[PDB]
Amino acid sequence: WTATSGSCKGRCFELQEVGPPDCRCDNLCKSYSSCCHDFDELCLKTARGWECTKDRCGEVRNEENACHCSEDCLSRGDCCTNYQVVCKGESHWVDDDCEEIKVPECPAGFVRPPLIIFSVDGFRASYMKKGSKVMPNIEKLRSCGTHAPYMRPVYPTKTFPNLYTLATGLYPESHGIVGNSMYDPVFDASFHLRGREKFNHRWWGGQPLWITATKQGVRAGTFFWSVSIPHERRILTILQWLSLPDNERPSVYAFYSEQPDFSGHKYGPFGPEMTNPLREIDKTVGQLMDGLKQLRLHRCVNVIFVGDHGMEDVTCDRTEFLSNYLTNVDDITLVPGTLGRIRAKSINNSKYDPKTIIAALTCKKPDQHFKPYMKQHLPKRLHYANNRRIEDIHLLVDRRWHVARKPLDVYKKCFFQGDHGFDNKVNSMQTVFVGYGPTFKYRTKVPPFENIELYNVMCDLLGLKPAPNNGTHGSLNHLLRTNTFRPTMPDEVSRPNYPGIMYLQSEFDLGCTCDDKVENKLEELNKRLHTKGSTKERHLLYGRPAVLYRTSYDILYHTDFESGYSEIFLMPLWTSYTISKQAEVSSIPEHLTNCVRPDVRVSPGFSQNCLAYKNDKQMSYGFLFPPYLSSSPEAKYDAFLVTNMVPMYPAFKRVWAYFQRVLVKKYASERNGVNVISGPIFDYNYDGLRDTEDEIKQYVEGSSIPVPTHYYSIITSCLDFTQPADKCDGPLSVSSFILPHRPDNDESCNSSEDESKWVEELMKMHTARVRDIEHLTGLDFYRKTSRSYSEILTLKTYLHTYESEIGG
Ligand SMILES: *[C@@H]1O[C@H](CO)[C@@H](O[C@@H]2O[C@H](CO)[C@@H](O[C@@H]3O[C@H](CO[C@H]4O[C@H](CO)[C@@H](O)[C@H](O[C@H]5O[C@H](CO)[C@@H](O)[C@H](O)[C@@H]5O[C@H]5O[C@H](CO)[C@@H](O)[C@H](O)[C@@H]5O)[C@@H]4O)[C@@H](O)[C@H](O[C@H]4O[C@H](CO)[C@@H](O)[C@H](O)[C@@H]4O[C@H]4O[C@H](CO)[C@@H](O)[C@H](O)[C@@H]4O)[C@@H]3O)[C@H](O)[C@H]2NC(C)=O)[C@H](O)[C@H]1NC(C)=O
Ligand SMILES: O=C(OCc1ccc(OC(F)(F)F)cc1)N1C[C@@H]2CN(C(=O)c3ccc4[nH]nnc4c3)C[C@H]2C1
Ligand SMILES: [Ca+2]
Ligand SMILES: [Ca+2]
Ligand SMILES: [Cl-]
Ligand SMILES: [Cl-]
Ligand SMILES: [Cl-]
Ligand SMILES: [Cl-]
Ligand code: NA
Ligand SMILES: [Zn+2]
Repeated sequence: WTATSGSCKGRCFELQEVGPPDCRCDNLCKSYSSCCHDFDELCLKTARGWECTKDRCGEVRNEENACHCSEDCLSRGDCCTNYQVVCKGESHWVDDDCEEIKVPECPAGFVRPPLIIFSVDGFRASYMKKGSKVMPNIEKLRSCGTHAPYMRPVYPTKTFPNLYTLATGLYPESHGIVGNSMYDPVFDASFHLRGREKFNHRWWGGQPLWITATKQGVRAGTFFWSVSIPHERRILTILQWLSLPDNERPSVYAFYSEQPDFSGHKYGPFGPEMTNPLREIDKTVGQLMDGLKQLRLHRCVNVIFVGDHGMEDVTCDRTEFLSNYLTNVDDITLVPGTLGRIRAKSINNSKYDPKTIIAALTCKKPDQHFKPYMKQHLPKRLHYANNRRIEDIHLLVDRRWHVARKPLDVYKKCFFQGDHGFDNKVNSMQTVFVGYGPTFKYRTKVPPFENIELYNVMCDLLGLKPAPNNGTHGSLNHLLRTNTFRPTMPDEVSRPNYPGIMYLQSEFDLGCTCDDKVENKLEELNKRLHTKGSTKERHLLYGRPAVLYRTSYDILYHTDFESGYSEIFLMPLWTSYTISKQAEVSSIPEHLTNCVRPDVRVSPGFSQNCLAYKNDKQMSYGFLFPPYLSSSPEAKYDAFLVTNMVPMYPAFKRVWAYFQRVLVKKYASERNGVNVISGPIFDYNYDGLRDTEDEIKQYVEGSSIPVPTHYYSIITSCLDFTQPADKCDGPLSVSSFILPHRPDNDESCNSSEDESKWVEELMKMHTARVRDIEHLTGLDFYRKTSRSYSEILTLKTYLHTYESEIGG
């Protein structure tokens, strides 16, 4: 209950929220039904519209006007945005040439360039090119400022998860907003779009920019705008705030447009009805820049024009129903649409079983338009698992489709022609980023980047220290003229041992055999050199990875590869090797098929054993450096050392063998040599972070050999591929993956076919950033290159997406 008897008289859009129940006059009062009786009358004036006309010039101030064209309006800070154009013969901002903004040109008493975030809902990246004829103001921001061809949103590509990721720098799994609709089983509470539950603070985790700014003494305008406040009034309110006295005036502001998303849902992303909403957005940008120009702020403010996600063509006919798959359809709750999330309808149902729900949903129809996953098996690049609000069973829905529980849900709850929410690597879900202002670069294009990185830069723009977040601070320094953040590489925590030969063959009792007893300081001085690091510069191109946690490990050198071998996990953390364009693929000789060899540098006590693998009927083993790529028959024996072996399910060995035997050489051919770093990942609590030894849930039977949940590889070459990967003088090019180590290939519906028809598609789906691997392994890569550290941070956040080029 609000006592709405006070007045908004001189308090319209006041910046401090007054507490219940004195009545409110802010942009949130509508939402709370708490506005004073006279809010509409005083604060939402509309009389005469939004533009000055010639006859209004010099007019006597009438306070009933929505905005003013009288003489004192500039200093009251409430002229119509077109005032100086119509009444003082100025030009519109968009008609002015652009002129580099080398330094902030701010009125006296500004302590820093203000930041205005202009966010547009559903603005698909390709609208920048496709609607460019109708968006002159936006086009000028983009061509004169700093722009990316697109900005990658987070998954799911829904509105609240992405705006709040923009505000926090966090994955939805960490900030808590994991969908537009949620159930938190600890609170036993549901979050919905329609309602009041959603303002409750416990939903909203992390620290959004307005809080970061406030705690560090920088004032913020309101980030939230009520749907019914027109855009023109939002712009006028921001401009009026920008006229407040120094001590009251915020330094950071946000504007939010419901368009073009709102029309895109009804008409599809390129519906003919979409031109008008894009024109209208542009006219709004124009009104903002004209207003800044009248305030002498158009070369002072940094403006970010940013979207939350794109829009895809989706219609009612393209809906999959779970009632076509499950016999038990009424025992589940589905969160439906462009993603699916499934849990039991009642926790009292002891007959509920996820494994049979998943099996019933797996590769059941030839053309099935969704794929089920337990959340821990989703591609690690989605970072969508570590939150009790995310249901264990997830459905990744194909672009252009929906999932629903039953047909009745769709026709008794087409309505719509656009939607979003799909996998955040999908081209239609990509959105926009333009930065313009003194602090951004002039006429500069930057490569695509992810929206989790912006928070850090918004902090940089405002002189704020960012709260702990998922951006990689420094990876976007190339967008900025000044205020760059110059990080130092993290310090290596554990230093390696460099073991020499210390054990005899007969000290090992590993149950391993190898056909290797047929074997001149010619090729004997030579093999000692190799074991001491002599080819190390060929195979370790960017320095050894640093270990950022406390552990005990050994560096092992070989002719064809180098590894960091963990005495704690009994297998390498990393194995590094270079394959030139000219390298040749060989087969394992018949006599060597089952050969495993003890490594006389590493104690039996810190070695795996073949017995454990014999006894474990589920688990087999693979090798990290592949025997097929050995440089010579003699070198091949090194690839069978017990210290290069790793546990692998037979089903996964099909995937790994095709990668090692076919794809590595294929990449070396295409990229002019590659350097590969591969290793194991252990993430049994699915938090995207390396597991300690006591988190490991599965061991090779009867042994202490931990089973990885994933295997990674990072494949680096020269960005200028006329130079070979081992002699590259400039920027690097990388692609990486984090493959899940699963005992079946159920994820791949074509898996009974030859690996040539399905393994590469699987790998593409599990593409990753090098930074993702760093979190998961506690390693830091690329420590010794000839590149700037910021450029290396950018390379580590790179995601190879495999989508075709954005456009047509
Ligand atoms: C992306 O970036 C983010 C941000 O940097 C990374 O997330 C951080 O990861 C850290 C490691 O997981 C984690 O640190 C922990 O902090 C605990 C205190 O946490 C509270 O305080 C902070 C600070 O204000 C706050 O941010 C937290 O907010 C979380 O929880 C609230 C309420 O649920 C949410 O509103 C909010 O959205 C956020 O949720 C997310 O994080 C939590 C984990 O905290 C998840 O459970 C959620 O699903 C969601 O993902 C908190 O309010 C601190 O208590 C922890 O210390 C324990 O563990 C260590 C183990 O060594 C030990 O030393 C301690 O003694 C303690 O152990 C005891 O508790 C154990 C577990 O209960 C118990 O088993 C033991 O026996 C012990 O008794 C820990 O240090 C940090 O909170 C999050 N921060 C955020 C914002 O998410 C994220 O990792 C990055 N992602 C990637 C891939 O890089
Ligand atoms: O006023 C707002 O914006 C604050 C802001 C700005 C920049 C921000 O970014 C940053 F912090 F970085 F500046 C953060 C918050 N908002 C955002 C909210 C969206 N919404 C929906 O009902 C909704 C909308 C579109 C959908 N499509 N499909 N389902 C949908 C559901 C209410 C709106 C009010
Ligand atoms: Ca076995
Ligand atoms: Ca983990
Ligand atoms: Cl959702
Ligand atoms: Cl299989
Ligand atoms: Cl550990
Ligand atoms: Cl596109
Ligand atoms: Na399969
Ligand atoms: Zn939408």
